[PDB]
Amino acid sequence: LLRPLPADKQIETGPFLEAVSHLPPFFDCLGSPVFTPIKADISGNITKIKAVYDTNPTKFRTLQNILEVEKEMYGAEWPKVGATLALMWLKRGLRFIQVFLQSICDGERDENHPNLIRVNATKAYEMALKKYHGWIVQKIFQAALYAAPYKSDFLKALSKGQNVTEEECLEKVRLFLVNYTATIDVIYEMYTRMNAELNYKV
Repeated sequence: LLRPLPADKQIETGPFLEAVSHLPPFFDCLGSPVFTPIKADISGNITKIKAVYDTNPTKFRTLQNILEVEKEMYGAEWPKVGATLALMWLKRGLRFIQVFLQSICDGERDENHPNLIRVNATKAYEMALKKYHGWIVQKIFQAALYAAPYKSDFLKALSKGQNVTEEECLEKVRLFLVNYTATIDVIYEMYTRMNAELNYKV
């Protein structure tokens, strides 16, 4: 579980990185090397932010501090720089996971293929990432789509710490999603507020 959102909405950088660093392992249980480009990217961005944070944990105590400090540091180059840029991309990967898990938890599915998760992944992709990807990168994500595991296999990979029903697994995901969604929401709101959001395509 992520930390509760402080009432002032200031996300502590350390505990944030700690929490999100638990996410990339879940990719390794999707049953294909076709997810390693996606995992490497999310892990890559967590590593970049931690790197900046570790240089001055006090100065970078909160995510907002990162943006404020780097803006001061890099001037006109900001926000296309440093941990700000890493977190701009990270939040999109985190949002993908959020939408994807929420979609599954909400019972959204293709009635023709109730044991696939392609509709959930496509939805998450369209909502979180697609607008920032050119066709080269989109092909990489479509490959991940057709390699996506069966829903039953995925939910076993989330649980199967053993003796947990699929409904109980979904209950635990629903709980995780509460603070996770709020955190991601606040990060997006901050990027917009601070004019840190860039819309270039990769």
